[PDB]
Amino acid sequence: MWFGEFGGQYVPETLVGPLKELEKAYKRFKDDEEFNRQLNYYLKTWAGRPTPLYYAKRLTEKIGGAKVYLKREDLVHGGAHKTNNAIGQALLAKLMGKTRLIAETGAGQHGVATAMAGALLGMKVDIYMGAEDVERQKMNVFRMKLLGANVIPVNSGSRTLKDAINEALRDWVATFEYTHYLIGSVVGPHPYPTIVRDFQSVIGREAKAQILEAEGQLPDVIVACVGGGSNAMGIFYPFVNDKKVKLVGVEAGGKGLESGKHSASLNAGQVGVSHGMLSYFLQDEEGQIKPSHSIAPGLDYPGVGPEHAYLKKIQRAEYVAVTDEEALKAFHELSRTEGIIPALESAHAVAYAMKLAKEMSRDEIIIVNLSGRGDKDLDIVLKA
Amino acid sequence: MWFGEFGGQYVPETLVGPLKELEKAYKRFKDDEEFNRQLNYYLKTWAGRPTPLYYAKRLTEKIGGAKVYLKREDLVHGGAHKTNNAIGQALLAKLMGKTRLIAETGAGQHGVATAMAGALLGMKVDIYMGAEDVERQKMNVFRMKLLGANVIPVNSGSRTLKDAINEALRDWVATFEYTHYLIGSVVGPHPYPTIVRDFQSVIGREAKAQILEAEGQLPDVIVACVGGGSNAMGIFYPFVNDKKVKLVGVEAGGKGLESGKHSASLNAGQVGVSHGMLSYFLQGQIKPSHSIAPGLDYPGVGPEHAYLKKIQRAEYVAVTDEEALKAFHELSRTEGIIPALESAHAVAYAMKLAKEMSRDEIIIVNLSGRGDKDLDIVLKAS
Ligand SMILES: Cc1ncc(COP(=O)(O)O)c(CN[C@@H](CO)C(=O)O)c1O
Ligand SMILES: Cc1ncc(COP(=O)(O)O)c(CN[C@@H](CO)C(=O)O)c1O
Ligand code: NA
Ligand code: NA
Ligand code: NA
Repeated sequence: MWFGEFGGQYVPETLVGPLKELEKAYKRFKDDEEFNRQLNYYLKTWAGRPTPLYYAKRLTEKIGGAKVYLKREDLVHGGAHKTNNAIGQALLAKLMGKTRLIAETGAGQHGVATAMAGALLGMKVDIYMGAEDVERQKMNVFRMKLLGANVIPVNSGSRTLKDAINEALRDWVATFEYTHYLIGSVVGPHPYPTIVRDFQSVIGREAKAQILEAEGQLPDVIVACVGGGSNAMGIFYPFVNDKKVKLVGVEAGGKGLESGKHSASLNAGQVGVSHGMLSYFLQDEEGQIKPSHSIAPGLDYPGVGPEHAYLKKIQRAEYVAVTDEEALKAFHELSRTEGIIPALESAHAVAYAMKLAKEMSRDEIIIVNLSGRGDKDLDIVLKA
Repeated sequence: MWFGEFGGQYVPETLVGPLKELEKAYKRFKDDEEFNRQLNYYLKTWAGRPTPLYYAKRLTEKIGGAKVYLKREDLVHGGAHKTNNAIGQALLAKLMGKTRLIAETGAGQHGVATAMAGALLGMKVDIYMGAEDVERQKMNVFRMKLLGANVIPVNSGSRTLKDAINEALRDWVATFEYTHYLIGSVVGPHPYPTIVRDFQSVIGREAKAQILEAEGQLPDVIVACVGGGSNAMGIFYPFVNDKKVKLVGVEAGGKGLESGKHSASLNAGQVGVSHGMLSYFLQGQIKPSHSIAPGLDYPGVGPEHAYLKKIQRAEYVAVTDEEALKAFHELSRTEGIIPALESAHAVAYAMKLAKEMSRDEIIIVNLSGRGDKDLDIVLKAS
C-alpha cells in the first residue's frame, strides 16, 4: 500500500470492497501461467512488442558528449506506452468476469489505448474526459469513437483530468460488479500504483537486455518524462537495484517554474491527498488541487504517483524540469536529425537528455524513454 | 527487365545512362553483406521490424469460416509499408554517392517515408506532389516539413500523382549525378519494379516464417490491396513458388466499376506504355483515378502484377468505397485496429472470401498501414 510515507487507500468505505477484490485477483493472476501467456501473446502479436532500442547517432555526434539511445515506445500499437497497461488490466478485468471498462484520459492516449484493448477483448468502454480536454483532442476522441467507445465529457469542476478521475471513481462506486476502472498511470488508491508499474516494467526489462546487446553494460543514466509517472516507472523499475544507474524523471516546466504555469508536482508541489493517494500535488493555500499547464497535453495531471515521491525522498531518482520552449526545440530537433517525430510529452525527456549528454563523456550512455509518437501533437506544434 | 511482355524501359535516351547506373549499383549492393548489414540494422532498430502477424480471433468467429491473420505493416515506423522501400533505396542512393532524394507522393505516405529516410541518412529531400493532393493532405505535408523535406507543388496537367511523377522524371534527368529518384511503388522503368519489390519482400519473408510458427503450415490465401502494387508484391513474392498458396490483389472499385470512377487498372484498364513501362492504365488519354483511399490513386499498376494476372498465378478483384469504409469501421470495432483506407479494401475482400472457406483454412491479409491519416475522410463520409 505504502512507498514509505506515500500512497495509501484514501477512499470512501464503498470502494474498500472493490479494491480488496482487485488486489485479490491481481495476486492470483500476476504469476498465473495462462494469464501471462495471454498477456505476452497480445503484447507480441497485437501490440508489436518488443519495441526497439535505437542509437540516435546523428543527434549524439552533433552534441558531442554521451551516447543517446531511444527506447521506442512510439512504435507500440496505438502510438504510446499506455497500451502495455491497457492490455494488462483489460485482460485482468476479463478474467475477473467484468464486462465494461471505464477510464479517464487527459491527452487522449490512455483513452485510445483503453478503447483498443476493450475492442480486442469484446468489452464495453466508456471514457471520462474533461470538457476542456475533449475540445482540444478532437482526433483522439474520434479514434475512441471509431473503436466503439463512448466519450463522456465531464463538466464538473475545472472540466479537466482531475475532474475526469473524480467522475470515474463515482461511476466505479455504483458499477464495480461488472465494471473495471482502468486507471492509466501509477496513481490512485492501492493497488493501482503497483499494478500499472508492473504492467509497464516490460519497457525496462527489454531496454536492459537491449543495451547489454548494444553496449555490453548497463547505461549511466535513464531519462523519462513524468506526468503521473507510468512510462518512467516502467523503464526505471528493473534498474532500481542497479546502484550505478542514475534515474532522471523530467516534469513539465511549462512557462517556467517561477511562473506558476507548469506541472512539476515533485519540484514545486506539496504533500496532499487526492484521488485515493497521499503524494505530491500542485495545491493552493485552501488545499484545492490547482490546474496544471504544459504544452504537452499528457503532462496535465496535477499530482504524481507515490512511488516517484518515494524515489525522490530516498534520493534514488532525481527529478528535473524542462520548459515548453525546450520541449518544442527537442520535438523539432529529433524530427530533423533522426527522422522520428516524438510526442510532446516524450520531447521533454529528449530535451533534458540533450542538455545532460553535452556535460557527459563520450564513453557514457543515456537511454531516453520515447513514450509516444507526435502525430497527435501536430496542431499544437503548428500553433506554437 | 520484363515480366512476360510487361515492364521494360521505354524512356528517352537521357534516362538510359542514369537507369543503367542504377541497375549496376543495385546488382553490386543487393546481396552485399555490408549493404545488408546497414539495411537490416535500420529496419530493426529504427523502423521496428519484424512486424507481428496477428490472429484476428473475433473477426474470424464472427465471419464463421477461414482463419483471418493480419500482417501488421501498420506498426512500421511512419505507419505504412512505404518505409521498407524508402530505407532500402535511400541507403542505396547514399552508397552510390548521391546527396539528394526526390520522390513523388499522392496520399503523402511515401512522401513522409522518404522525408524520414532522408532525415535519418543526412540527405536533402524534395517531394513532388500534385497541387490537388497538397491541398487535401494538410497533415502529411506538415509531417514532411517537420522532417526537413521541401514539398514542391505540381501545377501542370491535372495536378495529381501522374503529374508529380512527370515532374520528378524531368528533375531527375537534370540532377541524376547527385540525385536519386526514390520511386514509391513497383512502377516505372526497369530496374524500379524489381528494386521496390525486392525491398518489400521482407514482408512476405516474415509472414511465411510467422504463419509456419503459428499454424505449422503455409496459408491458403494471401490478400493485399493493389495501387501501384508494392505492398502486394512484398507479401506475394516469397510465396510465388508455393503452388498451393492463392494470391489475391484488391484494387479500388471506387463508386462502382460501371461508374468509371475507380482505380481498377487490372480489372478495367488497357495495356499501354506510360511512365517508362508497358502495363495496364486507365483511360484515350490517361485519366486521374477515383478512390476514397488516397493511396489507391495511381491510374496504372506495376508490370509484375500484369504478369501474374496473365499467367493466372494471382487473381485480381475490386472493392467499392462503400465496402472499404464498412471494413474500416468493422476492424476498428472488432479487433481494435484502425486500418488505412487502402488496407481496408483488402480487409473487405478477405471478409467476403473467409465466409466461403472452411474453418481450418488460413487467410493472411496485408495490413499496409494505419488509419490515423484517414480520420478526416472517414469523419466526412460517415
Ligand atoms: C505519450 C505520452 N507520454 C507520457 C505521458 C505521461 O504519463 P505517464 O507519466 O503516466 O507516463 C502521457 C500521458 N497521457 C495521459 C494523461 O493525459 C492520457 O490520458 O493519455 C502520454 O500520452
Ligand atoms: C498505406 C498505403 N497502402 C497502400 C498503398 C498503395 O500502394 P502500393 O500498391 O504500392 O502498396 C499506399 C500508396 N500511397 C502512395 C500513393 O498515393 C503515396 O504516395 O503515399 C499507401 O499509402
Ligand atoms: Na516490432
Ligand atoms: Na504532474
Ligand atoms: Na491503379
